[PDB]
Order: sequence, then structure tokens, then C-alpha cells
Amino acid sequence: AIEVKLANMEAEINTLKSKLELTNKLHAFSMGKKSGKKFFVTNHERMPFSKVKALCSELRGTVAIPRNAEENKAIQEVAKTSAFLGITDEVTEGQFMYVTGGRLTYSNWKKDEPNDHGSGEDCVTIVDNGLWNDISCQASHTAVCEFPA
Amino acid sequence: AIEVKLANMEAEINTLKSKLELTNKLHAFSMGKKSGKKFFVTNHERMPFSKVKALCSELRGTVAIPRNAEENKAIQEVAKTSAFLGITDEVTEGQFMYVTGGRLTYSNWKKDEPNDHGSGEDCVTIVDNGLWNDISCQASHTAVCEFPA
Amino acid sequence: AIEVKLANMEAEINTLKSKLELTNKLHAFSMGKKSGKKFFVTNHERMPFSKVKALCSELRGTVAIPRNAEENKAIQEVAKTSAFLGITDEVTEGQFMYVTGGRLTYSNWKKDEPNDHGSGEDCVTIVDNGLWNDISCQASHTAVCEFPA
Ligand SMILES: CO[C@H]1O[C@H](CO)[C@@H](O)[C@H](O)[C@@H]1O
Ligand SMILES: CO[C@H]1O[C@H](CO)[C@@H](O)[C@H](O)[C@@H]1O
Ligand SMILES: CO[C@H]1O[C@H](CO)[C@@H](O)[C@H](O)[C@@H]1O
Ligand SMILES: [Ca+2]
Ligand SMILES: [Ca+2]
Ligand SMILES: [Ca+2]
Ligand SMILES: [Ca+2]
Ligand SMILES: [Ca+2]
Ligand SMILES: [Ca+2]
Ligand SMILES: [Ca+2]
Ligand SMILES: [Ca+2]
Ligand SMILES: [Ca+2]
Ligand SMILES: [Ca+2]
Ligand SMILES: [Cl-]
Ligand SMILES: [Cl-]
Ligand SMILES: [Cl-]
Repeated sequence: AIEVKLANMEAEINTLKSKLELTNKLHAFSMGKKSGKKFFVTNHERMPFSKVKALCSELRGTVAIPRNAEENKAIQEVAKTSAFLGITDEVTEGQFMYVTGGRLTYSNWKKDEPNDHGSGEDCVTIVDNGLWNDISCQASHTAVCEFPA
Repeated sequence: AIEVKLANMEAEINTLKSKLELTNKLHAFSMGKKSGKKFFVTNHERMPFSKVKALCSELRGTVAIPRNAEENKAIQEVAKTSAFLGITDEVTEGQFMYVTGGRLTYSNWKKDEPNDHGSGEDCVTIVDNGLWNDISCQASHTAVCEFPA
Repeated sequence: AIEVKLANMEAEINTLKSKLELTNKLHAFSMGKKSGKKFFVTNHERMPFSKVKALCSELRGTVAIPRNAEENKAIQEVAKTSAFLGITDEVTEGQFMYVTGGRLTYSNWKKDEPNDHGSGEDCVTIVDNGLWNDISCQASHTAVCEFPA
């Protein structure tokens, strides 16, 4: 019994792992995930940057980061409104970095942005035009998470 | 060996349980669930109240119940059309109670409602503009389920 | 006690099987599955027929097949654009068969179709008004999968 039941449960476990992978694939498909493309998702809720980060972290994803013009448009279409991007200059003013680490490679700043306006702006939002504007991390904008291709 | 294999499998099971909970979270998020708010969802199918209760129960949820104006609006946006709410006055006429227990607190009745029209109306539907109208439990309306915050 | 841990493991696994089944039911419900009806899903991606077949098969479904007018309307709403159906006359020119086996019965051909136009057309797309047109399997149309009732 013992060894047999143990061997059976290993098979039951592997079977459940396969089924759950399948469920995840179907869910990504249903949410618009395109072959070989990373995918962005939103619950359409607007909140402070720190809350977006914590929320995407729970889902094992990251705050949406467009690495090129295609991903930038993709994020725009998903959000439908202003949304925080996974980019800030919180560590060194004027120097924007990805929350996943590293200096910017692609950017689509609105004219004369980023400007750290008034009391200060260390976060970034993609606006209803695809362009970027640095804004207060305390302001509430749409939460858009990103998952791997 | 045996004790080690069993321990390693108990660890795989724990990881799998966490992954499934993550799948449930991502799904709810993708379907619009707001932080600290109940999750309302519909398949857009109209059916009698008895069936809506059976369906939500099978999904381990319950028929949608608006506890306040905010939830009422959230349910309205999800339903899109007339939908049953988890409220009835089957016990004492005029005394509406939640299907999960307790007396009705918040309400958003339409002018001249509830009227227990004709042979009687002991169920409730959220209709145009989010107002409420009591209706026969045998009539078919949209099935909207709620899941905890 | 080895046997006590094994019995708990069995209970943990069964609880997980039940919870995954509920997650799948809730997802299908959230995607619009009507009671006792098969349901359709699309990621809105356009690709050649062989890829759509591969994708749906990997998700344990099949390329969508309208068996009647209701299902045809349901597929049309989901697709929003031209989409391949699980119907072809690849095996014997002129005789359309379901990819899962059997001769085509219900059909919704546009006037003057199917016509195996030019070098040939062995696949089928649901297009404008939900009518059908036979087209080259190499063309790229929206991927729509169907899952059992
Ligand atoms: C007044 O502040 C706002 O407008 C300026 C430009 O006018 C932006 O730079 C800033 O981030 C705010 O959105
Ligand atoms: C005729 O019955 C219907 O219309 C009245 C108001 O006109 C409602 O109160 C009732 O529930 C039914 O919807
Ligand atoms: C030119 O070919 C296109 O148009 C004809 C009818 O005009 C269809 O039958 C065919 O599949 C193509 O869509
Ligand atoms: Ca600063
Ligand atoms: Ca700054
Ligand atoms: Ca700015
Ligand atoms: Ca009554
Ligand atoms: Ca009544
Ligand atoms: Ca009434
Ligand atoms: Ca042929
Ligand atoms: Ca011809
Ligand atoms: Ca043909
Ligand atoms: Ca044709
Ligand atoms: Cl800031
Ligand atoms: Cl009634
Ligand atoms: Cl062909």
C-alpha cells in the first residue's frame, strides 16, 4: 500500500500541475494574451503608485512597462485612461529607472516632460494619447499589471 | 526515503495551493474586482430566481446583494440589464430579507414599488438606473453572483 | 505516523481537485458560458487555420463550430470579426466536415458560397452578418475556440 499510494499521489500531483497550467493558459487567452507577446491587465481601479506596485506584486506581475512603441500602444488600449507605468526617479531626482531595475531604454515623454512639477513628481503615467507625463506617486491612476510573453 | 518523499510532496501541494489562489486572484482582478470590494460577475443569462440561487451556490458564491449605493452601482454596471438580487419577502409580506440572512438595510426602490403586483411578487430585480422593482420569483432575469472582498 | 500523513495528503489533493474544478466553472461563467451550452472564447488574435487548431487543441477545446443559428450568433458576438470555424473540405474537395468528424449539416453560407475560389479554398470563416465564406486555410483570421457544454 504505502509505496503504491505514494507513487499514485505523485502522479495525482503532476496531473493537477498540468491542469492548473492549462487553466492559466486558457485564462490568459480569454484575457487577450497574444502569442509571444507579454500581456497587460487591469481591473480599471485607480489608486496611488505604491498600491499598484503591491497589487501587481501579489499577482506575481509587475507595474506595466512599455519597452517600445508597440507595447506602449498595447498598454494605452488596456488602460483607456491615465495609468501608472513601472518607472520612477524616486532614487535620484531627474534619473528615471524601471521598477524592475535599470535606466530607461525607451521613452515617449510629452513635450517638456518630465518636469518634477511643483511640490514634486517622481512617478510616470501614460496619458490618453500614449505620451508620458511624470506625476505625483500619491495621485490615483489606473492600475495596469504586466505578465511575461 | 519514504518520509523524505512524503515531505517533498507536502511541499509541492502547498506550492500548488498557493498557485491556485494566485489564479483566482488574477482572474478576479481581470474581471474587474476592486481592492477591498466584493466581486460581482455575470454570464449574462436570464433565468428564474431558483436557478440563479442554485448557480451562484454551485460557484460557492451567492446572488448579488447591494449593501449600499456604491455596491448597487457596481452591480448595475455588471448586469447591464434587469437582474435578480439576493432579497425576498417570502416569509412576511413587505419584510424583505437577504437570502443570506438578516433584514434589508439599504434599498433603492422605484416609485410605487414594491407593490407585490398581481398574484404576488416576492423577489427583487435591479432595473433601469439601478432602481429596484419587486417581481415574481418565477420570472427570468439576469444571473449575477457575488464573491467576498 | 506515515499513514496519517498519507491520508491527509489524499484529502489535500481531493480538496485541490474540487477547488480547481470550481475555478474552472467560475471562469467559464465569467466568460459567458450559458447553462448547458458550450462556450466560446477568443484572444482576438488573427492567424492561419493550422495555428488556430493547434491553439484550441492545446487548451483542450476545438476551433469553434456553429451547430445551429443560436451558436452561430454566439460565435459572431465573441469574434467581432472574420473568424475560422472548425469546418473544412480538406479531405475531399466539396465535402465539408467538422474537424472533430462528420459531414456538415447546419450551414449559413453567403449567397454563391462555398466556391473553392481560384487555386482553392478549404477552410471556412464566419464573416459579415454571421454568414459563411470558404477561404484559404493559409489566410489569417480570428482565433475562436469552443469548449463543451
Ligand atoms: C500643473 O501640473 C500639471 O500640468 C503640468 C503641465 O502643465 C504637468 O507637467 C504636471 O505633471 C501636471 O500634470
Ligand atoms: C404590470 O406588472 C409589471 O409592471 C408593474 C409596473 O408597471 C410592476 O410593478 C410589476 O412588477 C411588473 O413589472
Ligand atoms: C476574390 O475572392 C474573394 O471573394 C470571393 C467572392 O467575391 C470569395 O468567394 C472568396 O473566398 C474571397 O473572399
Ligand atoms: Ca524627487
Ligand atoms: Ca521627479
Ligand atoms: Ca509632469
Ligand atoms: Ca408575499
Ligand atoms: Ca411581496
Ligand atoms: Ca413590482
Ligand atoms: Ca481542395
Ligand atoms: Ca470558380
Ligand atoms: Ca474547398
Ligand atoms: Ca469563397
Ligand atoms: Cl512623487
Ligand atoms: Cl414571487
Ligand atoms: Cl485552402
